[PDB]
Amino acid sequence: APQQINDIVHRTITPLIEQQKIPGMAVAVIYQGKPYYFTWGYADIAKKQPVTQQTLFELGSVSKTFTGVLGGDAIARGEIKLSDPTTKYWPELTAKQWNGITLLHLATYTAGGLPLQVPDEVKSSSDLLRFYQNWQPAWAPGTQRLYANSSIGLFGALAVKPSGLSFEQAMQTRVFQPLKLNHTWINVPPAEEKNYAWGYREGKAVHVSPGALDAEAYGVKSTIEDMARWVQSNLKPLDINEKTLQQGIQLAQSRYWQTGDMYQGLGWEMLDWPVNPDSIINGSDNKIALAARPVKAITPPTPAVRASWVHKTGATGGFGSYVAFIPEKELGIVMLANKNYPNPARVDAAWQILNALQ
Ligand SMILES: O=C(O)c1sccc1S(=O)(=O)NC1CC1
Ligand SMILES: O=C(O)c1sccc1S(=O)(=O)NC1CC1
Ligand SMILES: O=C(O)c1sccc1S(=O)(=O)NC1CC1
Ligand SMILES: O=C(O)c1sccc1S(=O)(=O)NC1CC1
Ligand SMILES: O=C(O)c1sccc1S(=O)(=O)NC1CC1
Repeated sequence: APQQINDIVHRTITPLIEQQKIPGMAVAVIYQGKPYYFTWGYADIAKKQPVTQQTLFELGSVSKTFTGVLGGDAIARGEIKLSDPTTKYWPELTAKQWNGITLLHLATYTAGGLPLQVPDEVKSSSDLLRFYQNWQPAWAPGTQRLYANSSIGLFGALAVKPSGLSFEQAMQTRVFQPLKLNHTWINVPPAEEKNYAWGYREGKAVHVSPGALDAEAYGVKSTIEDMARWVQSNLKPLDINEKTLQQGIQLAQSRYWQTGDMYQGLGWEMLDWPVNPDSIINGSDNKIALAARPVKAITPPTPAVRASWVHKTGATGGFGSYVAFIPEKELGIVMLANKNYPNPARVDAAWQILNALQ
């Protein structure tokens, strides 16, 4: 590998792993469009299994980037429109507070205060209906952003309804398969169990628990190789042969709302490049990332901007992941760890690496 990449990655990640007591980690750097891979530590401490380029990690909320792109693909197919009222796809949703809440609002967390999680009590389809029918918004639609699995999770479920496919079938056949992400899963199959890392939370081995809208909001597992390929595909969508998927990638990086220096895409979030590193690092802290923030509508949305820092953090109980890229520089990074360690540490390391290579 190029020594500059070797050196910047090792000198950044080694101390991170030590300081954060991360059991296992995989990193990919995409540099002038080519991936370079690095691994450390253990996928399974008890069984002494090392992290490899084939190890599966829980992506947590990085999954939202796949949901956003799948939704974009459905727009490009003419199956849905972001301007469609939510009720068009869920006619049983008759409660008056849904008037004016569109698929755009669901996808971008701007519906007016849908909650961070779907309640664990929701264990059926009728339960889910009751939950959304009874939810009372704090704010008018399109006025404030509040990061929420119940928001983008419902968007994902509704976006695939016209296709007739389950969310998992749609994702597999329309996103994973065309991009040759052959080791990326919503449900880990028995064939891949030997590669599925344990997550570690307070030293205990854990995997993500089932929940309503899990697939749509936080449910994807993938390897460092497939995630490198996901980054390549989002860096350079015009190289994708399937037209609707190329278009879906473009739509997911369009800029729909602004708060501070950040622009909200579908799943992806973006800042102008060059970025103030303090903006992305401090901004990634959940104390900020999960706050209720007033948004400026971008009317109409700005198509995907090349000179952007495009990124997404994600976690589950036992895993912590980060992906960032800069289309203008053909540069990107994926960091997958089997411990949920603080977001700002991820973004600081990612910026130190990409800044050195830019
Ligand atoms: O992370 C921790 O708190 C702890 S505490 C005990 C084990 C672990 S761990 O195995 O998950 N961490 C890795 C460095 C050894
Ligand atoms: O610009 C606006 O009108 C609005 S209105 C609500 C948010 C914003 S903003 O965050 O993009 N601008 C803030 C930093 C000054
Ligand atoms: O990108 C957008 O937001 C939009 S929204 C309408 C068209 C476009 S685009 O043509 O510039 N690029 C992708 C959709 C086909
Ligand atoms: O993924 C994330 O970063 C975030 S940030 C806020 C919620 C979530 S999540 O619910 O999907 N995962 C939780 C266990 C850490
Ligand atoms: O199981 C996990 O790791 C995840 S990942 C996202 C939520 C959960 S959960 O089931 O604990 N729900 C709690 C965080 C609010």
